Amino acid sequence: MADKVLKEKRKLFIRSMGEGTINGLLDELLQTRVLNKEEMEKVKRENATVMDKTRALIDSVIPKGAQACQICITYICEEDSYLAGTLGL
Amino acid sequence: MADKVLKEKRKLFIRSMGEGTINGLLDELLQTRVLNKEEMEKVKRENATVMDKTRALIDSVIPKGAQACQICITYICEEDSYLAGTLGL
Amino acid sequence: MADKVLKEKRKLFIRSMGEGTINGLLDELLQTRVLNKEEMEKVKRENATVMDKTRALIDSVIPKGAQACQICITYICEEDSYLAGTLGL
Amino acid sequence: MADKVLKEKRKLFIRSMGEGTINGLLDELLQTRVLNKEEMEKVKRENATVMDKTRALIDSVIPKGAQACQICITYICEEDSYLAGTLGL
Amino acid sequence: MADKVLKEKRKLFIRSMGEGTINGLLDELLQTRVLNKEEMEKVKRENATVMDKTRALIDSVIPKGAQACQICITYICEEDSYLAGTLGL
Amino acid sequence: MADKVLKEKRKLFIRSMGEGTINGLLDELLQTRVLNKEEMEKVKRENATVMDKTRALIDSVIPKGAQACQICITYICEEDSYLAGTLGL
Amino acid sequence: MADKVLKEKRKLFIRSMGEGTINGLLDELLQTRVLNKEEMEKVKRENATVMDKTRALIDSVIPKGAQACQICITYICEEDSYLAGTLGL
Amino acid sequence: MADKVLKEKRKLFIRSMGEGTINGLLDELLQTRVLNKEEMEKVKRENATVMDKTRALIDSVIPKGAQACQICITYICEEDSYLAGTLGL
Repeated sequence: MADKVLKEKRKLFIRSMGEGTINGLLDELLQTRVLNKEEMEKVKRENATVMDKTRALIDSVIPKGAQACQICITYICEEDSYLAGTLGL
Repeated sequence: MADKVLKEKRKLFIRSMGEGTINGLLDELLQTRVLNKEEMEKVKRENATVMDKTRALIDSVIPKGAQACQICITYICEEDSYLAGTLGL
Repeated sequence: MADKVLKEKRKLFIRSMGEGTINGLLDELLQTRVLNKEEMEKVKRENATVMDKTRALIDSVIPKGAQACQICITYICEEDSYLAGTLGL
Repeated sequence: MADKVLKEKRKLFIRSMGEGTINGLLDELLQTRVLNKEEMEKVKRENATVMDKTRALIDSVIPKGAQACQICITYICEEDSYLAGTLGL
Repeated sequence: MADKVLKEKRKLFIRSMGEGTINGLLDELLQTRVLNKEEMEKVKRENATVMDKTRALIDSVIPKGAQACQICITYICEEDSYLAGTLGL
Repeated sequence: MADKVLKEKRKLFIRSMGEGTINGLLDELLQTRVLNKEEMEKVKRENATVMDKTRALIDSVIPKGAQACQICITYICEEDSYLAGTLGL
Repeated sequence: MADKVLKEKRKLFIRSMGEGTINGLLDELLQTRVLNKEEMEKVKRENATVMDKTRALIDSVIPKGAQACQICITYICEEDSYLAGTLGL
Repeated sequence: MADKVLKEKRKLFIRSMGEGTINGLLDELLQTRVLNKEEMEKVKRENATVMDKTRALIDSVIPKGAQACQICITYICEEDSYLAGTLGL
């Protein structure tokens, strides 16, 4: 499932992802109702660097299960194909 | 019945619960008068990690009976449907 | 009285109120001497999201009595009429 | 005298006192030499919630006599007029 | 001596000093080796408001003796002459 | 072995370690399954200063054995070569 | 001799010691093997105020002879020269 | 060595260095692998004033040793000769 894949690639995700991808993924997750306004604002406002934002986003998304990680994987593949190829997914 | 269901899923609740869901559930339980101000303050301020907060909340809610557990389950299902699905609710 | 009204609508205030309203209400409460400088600074500086700020402000204002909550209600009605209508004030 | 008044209002004090007022009252009591450094440190660091801090402060101040209670009452009246009014002082 | 003066003006110091003066005084105390790196980091990172920072700094400086308080008084006089005149030193 | 080396360099580690290095080392230890989520969250959330974080991390890593200290030493050497040379690794 | 000096300066040590100095002295004593891990954890976690920590540390160090007290005196003189001068060391 | 020099001139560095020098020195330190991407971004993004940036940079560079401070000193001498002459190095 997608949760194991996302757990296996955590360091690469932290070291590779940028701010525009963070914003787009947050918008997609809010649209799909995986996250609510409070969680999104906690991710955005409580962290200053993009590494901390990625860390918080991954730690928020993984416990939700495989159906929540599949949305992230599909969005990244469809919108960040170069980053998706670098990440091996 | 709701209390037995909440007892059977304690470990999953501890391992899967997030901070935003904790805050929303605390607000809802305060609104329904299941918990008072002092209990919510003890939950929030005496614990540093989200696992400790979830542990304290479950240990404070289960003894209250089945009607408080039903309120908790209903709120989680209506507001955190992905977590509710991964928990088996 | 106003304290019961403000206690009955706590969740709506938490989910509905924005940062500009927080700043204006804090200025009004400081001018009316309901709060002092230390309380305002703890509301502003110890919280990162606006939900936490609203939570702290309500928890600080409710115990002061009905005369302190009436000031908040009047300010919201005269300055945020759309939000006041949504909240039912 | 002030000690009897503070004794008959213990529950209201516990349920209504805030953190900023506690900090200011501790500063005033330290300045007036009613309490020493160790007592204030035990009040601050051995309690996590504001209710516990208020409980400890009242239990430490009442045995000292009427003058120590009068200092607290005067400070609260001069600096927290809304709380003083809702407390019946 | 300087320690008695700093003990007699604790409330005024807490209520009057700002963040820039705190930063300058911390730099001066680190340069004079009155405080070490750990104490300065503990003052800065464990307090959110400037009142808490001033409280921690005064409580850390007073026990060191009169020679440590003289450095603080001299720095404040030479760098914050308006605040020094307000404080009466 | 690596555990003895980590025991006899504890003070240097506490006095020299930085926050970014701790974040990277925590990510590496989570990836290698030396630590789980609860221990990492206790290290990150229960300590406010970098010295306390380093102290907690070292006290959590040493009892695990030589094979975890080896992972820590290897990561530090490959990622913080200047700090590794200063420490004597 | 060091043990007698530390025994006749106990009140000054209790009233003048700070938390950063306590942490540094604990690290030094653990490095020199004067104390083991259990004693350090018992000093740190069973006391809430710095006065209690100082009392526990002094009562743990004095019965171990003159070398253990000399180590503490040397560390304090080398790292806390202002406090050492205040204490007459 | 250079680390002692940077410890001695910390206040002058904080009060004398501008933003262009910060940017150039950060680029040089990233090129020489004294700092990594996370530390550089943490210095840049979590501080608003140039004094805070200089403070963070010095506190991050000093613990790395003398070979990391010599790089900074050499870069400042080669690129900011007027500032280097003012700093006396």
